[PDB]
Amino acid sequence: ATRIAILGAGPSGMAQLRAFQSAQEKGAEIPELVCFEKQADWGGQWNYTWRTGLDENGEPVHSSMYRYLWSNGPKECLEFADYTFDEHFGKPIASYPPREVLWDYIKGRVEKAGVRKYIRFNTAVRHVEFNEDSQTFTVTVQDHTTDTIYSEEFDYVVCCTGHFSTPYVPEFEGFEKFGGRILHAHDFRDALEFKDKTVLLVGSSYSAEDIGSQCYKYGAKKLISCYRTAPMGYKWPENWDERPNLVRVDTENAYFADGSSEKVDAIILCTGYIHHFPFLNDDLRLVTNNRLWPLNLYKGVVWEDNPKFFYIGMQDQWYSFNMFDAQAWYARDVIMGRLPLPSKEEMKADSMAWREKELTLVTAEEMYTYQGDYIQNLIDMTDYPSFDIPATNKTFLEWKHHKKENIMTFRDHSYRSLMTGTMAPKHHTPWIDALDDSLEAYLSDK
Amino acid sequence: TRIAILGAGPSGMAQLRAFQSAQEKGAEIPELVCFEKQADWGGQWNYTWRTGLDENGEPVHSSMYRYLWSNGPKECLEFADYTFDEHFGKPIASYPPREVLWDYIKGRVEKAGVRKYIRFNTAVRHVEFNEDSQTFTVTVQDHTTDTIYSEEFDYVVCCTGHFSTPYVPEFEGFEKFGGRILHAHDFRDALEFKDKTVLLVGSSYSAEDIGSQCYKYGAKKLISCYRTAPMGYKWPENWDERPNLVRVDTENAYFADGSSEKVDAIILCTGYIHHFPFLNDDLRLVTNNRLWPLNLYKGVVWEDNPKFFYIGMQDQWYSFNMFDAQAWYARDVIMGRLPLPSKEEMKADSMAWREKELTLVTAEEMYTYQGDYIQNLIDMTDYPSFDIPATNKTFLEWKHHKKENIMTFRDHSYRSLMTGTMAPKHHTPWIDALDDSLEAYLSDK
Ligand SMILES: Cc1cc2nc3c(=O)[nH]c(=O)nc-3n(C[C@H](O)[C@H](O)[C@H](O)COP(=O)(O)OP(=O)(O)OC[C@H]3O[C@@H](n4cnc5c(N)ncnc54)[C@H](O)[C@@H]3O)c2cc1C
Repeated sequence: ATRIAILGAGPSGMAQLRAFQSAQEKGAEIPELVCFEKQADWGGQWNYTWRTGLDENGEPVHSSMYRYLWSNGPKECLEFADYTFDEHFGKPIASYPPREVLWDYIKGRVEKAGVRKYIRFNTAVRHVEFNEDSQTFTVTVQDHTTDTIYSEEFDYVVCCTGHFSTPYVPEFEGFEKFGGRILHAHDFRDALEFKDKTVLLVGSSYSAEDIGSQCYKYGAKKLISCYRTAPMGYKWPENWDERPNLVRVDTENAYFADGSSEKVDAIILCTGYIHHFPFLNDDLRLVTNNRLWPLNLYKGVVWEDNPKFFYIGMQDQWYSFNMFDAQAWYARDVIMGRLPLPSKEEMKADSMAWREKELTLVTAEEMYTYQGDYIQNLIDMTDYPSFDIPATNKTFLEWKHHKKENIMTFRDHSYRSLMTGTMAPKHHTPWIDALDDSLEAYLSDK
Repeated sequence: TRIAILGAGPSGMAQLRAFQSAQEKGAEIPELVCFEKQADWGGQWNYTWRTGLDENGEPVHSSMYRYLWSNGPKECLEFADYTFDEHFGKPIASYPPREVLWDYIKGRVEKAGVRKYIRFNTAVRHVEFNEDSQTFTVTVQDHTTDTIYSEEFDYVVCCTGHFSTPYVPEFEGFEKFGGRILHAHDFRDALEFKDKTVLLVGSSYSAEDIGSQCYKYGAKKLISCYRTAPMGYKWPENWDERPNLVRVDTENAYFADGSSEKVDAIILCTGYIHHFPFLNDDLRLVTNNRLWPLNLYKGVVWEDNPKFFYIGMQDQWYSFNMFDAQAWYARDVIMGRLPLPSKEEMKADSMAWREKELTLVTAEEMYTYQGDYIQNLIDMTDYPSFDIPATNKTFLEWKHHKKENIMTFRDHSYRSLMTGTMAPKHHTPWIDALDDSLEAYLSDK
């Protein structure tokens, strides 16, 4: 029988399992599946941990997610086309659910799919090697439950290990002398730790504004955002200052290209992440900056130097969960022989055409629309439930407008589901006052 | 032949120095390549502000923190081939700060001229033994070029340490605790805990000292809980000893006796695991931290593959002089100077050492054991013999001074066992010596 290795059981790994299960449910014969996951449970980023740095087994802590994290875009923009919010929750819910609520949702799909049986948890992928003599992959893993290292043979490999977990952490002059905490966004966990404190937020990557917003919400004395890029455009609260790039620090103070100086209690480097695959040699290893179109990926999924190796979710993310679905459905159909691949030259030429287009994008609206077009291209090739992508783009547009109107209240807005048409109700508590982040409090009418 | 040395900490440096000394005496030495993931040598001694993952996404290696001073008497770590009198040109106190000790460590290794063998910013990804060619393939990631390459080697000496990958147990309610939870490995600056109540869990390597640093730099209260036997130390007024932790909530810690207390931060001083992600089970050492790990002939030679070597993998009562003794021995085995017995005979010898290890109860017995182990290694090579029995006695003096007063043991002086020099009293008592710089230590203050 054909054997598939799925690396990671986050949203992308779960999507790959769901894809194969969906084909089987429709009556098709699917290959044997093995999914490796270093954590004790599925959900990837969405599986919260108090741990930072290295985990219970000495593996790098994967999740970058923090307490009180809520959906950053409308839930309506990440809804599964094959498993709606209506089906899972049985009632309408607001448009920006807390982490635990969205975790419950993504788990619900694969729980009902019955795919947990394919996953080996607490198992870290150590190496993937392609054997030219057999046309198969040797995947070496460390099972931390047995404390054993073993390897198995696989015909295809799908890498779903994410790219928002290995931090890019630049040093600034004086960091060794600084008296307060220095952490990366990746280590940020509890905004309460910074109550009545002055927090310096360095950079403009994914979590810069939200981490600042959490610190604000949970009672930080002052926030300072310093970054090299163009103004974020947002009207910050009274106790929140903006600065140009940080230059140096001392024992207590930060110094900027401004010439200005200020006392800071903690520094949070919101400087992003690197694509990091220590289990892969250079023949298979994706090397790219975070962007909408990394090269060497045919249809953004197929590794062009070895078309039996696949990557899911390695692009920067406006769309997320239903993008991973589109990708997983495509990867499944290629593996199952339903979508034969063109030549290596033909693959590269297609990938370059998408790259050329990527380089022309100049607005946020053009960016998510480009990703929408990419997803539309993927779903047209498979049996993934068709959904309204132009209407999803307009929801993103509305979300963008809401952030412009007020950066602290954008999460209080409601949107129409594009799968069911369900109009999300107003939440029972404004975001700024909703200090309890639990699933229980969110789903309760109070 | 070609040798791969994994890591350029004290152990990797010891292995390099072993070969260079053999060459200095007129012998023909194998080709040496040392792989080190950090930007410079020193291992633990290369302090960093960084925690968790480094600039390249590799686990941060050093566990060392600001204000760290020598653990025991410097006289007990003093190099058998390079004295403190040689390096500093003057007598200094018995417990030098990290920077001062590092100056001393780097002084010997710079003199040896072994830096040329080391490839820095380079992380070892995999080591695999090839049965067909009887050689090792070492796969490596050069972070300067961001390229992964492999090279062939005849022998491999693993010096990657065992105090860097933390054992981090979970307690009930950790998910909801409102304060910082960190491992000793993540501890950097005691000033972060000024005016705060700190809970220290466990009794591993840095438990006592981390609490002492927090105390010295202005922590409000300190609470210690552990599973091992109490030492009966005379802790300060704001230092509290409790039964072991069972539970936490949003801001309180709950203990076995039923008592509770508000805590601002929790530091898990719970030790480390032997973790070698670059090795498969054929070469991979599996052991708890102890004086005699199994499968290591003379504590060094991997018994399932005698061409693989481990340095410094034992628990460290002795440190630098042990790595030297081990490195000199590994060198002599690699060079064919010392023939190895059979696998069956190697394992029998290891069992005898293990059975002896299991009889040990007191600190004195454990020092003597490790001292005996080191003497055995030195007897087989040309490494200069040193006064082990008197070193044991100096260790026990230190232990006696810790029992007299845990906060002032660093103010005591001890006699050098290499030169006979009695260490002078430091110009500033430990509790008042807030500056940890080399400049402030060596000058008149
Ligand atoms: C702080 C933060 C907030 C975010 N907020 C949102 C949001 O609000 N809305 C949204 O749509 N998206 C958000 N995202 C984007 C996020 O990337 C996606 O939502 C989603 O989690 C991506 O899923 P994934 O499976 O591709 O990767 P991940 O979720 O990161 O999952 C990867 C999985 O692979 C496993 N793995 C990695 N290496 C190994 C190994 N060597 N061996 C075994 N297993 C391994 C990991 O344990 C993990 O389970 C956020 C991301 C971050 C970092």
